[PDB]
Amino acid sequence: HQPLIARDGPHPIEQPTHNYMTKIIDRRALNAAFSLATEAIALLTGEAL
Amino acid sequence: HQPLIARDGPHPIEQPTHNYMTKIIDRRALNAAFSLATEAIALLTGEAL
Repeated sequence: HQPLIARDGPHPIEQPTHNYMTKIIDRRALNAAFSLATEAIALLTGEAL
Repeated sequence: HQPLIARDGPHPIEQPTHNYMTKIIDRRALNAAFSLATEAIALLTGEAL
């Protein structure tokens, strides 16, 4: 919204205004890795015990 | 009003003076708009209830 002040003519008579806005959500993401080895898989399983 | 001092010669003898003043009141005017809409008349009236 906007407030006003009153004046004398011959200014044209100014009106009360309004302003309306919408904003769009912008979207981002993250990344990370974890990598294992070949033999570290089997040691959790049991295939190399 | 004006106060005085007394003098000697050859300065001339001064008199008490007076002043009277009138001042015309300046005058202005203000303006501010309001404007409604077409539908909002029928909402406040009862024609769209």
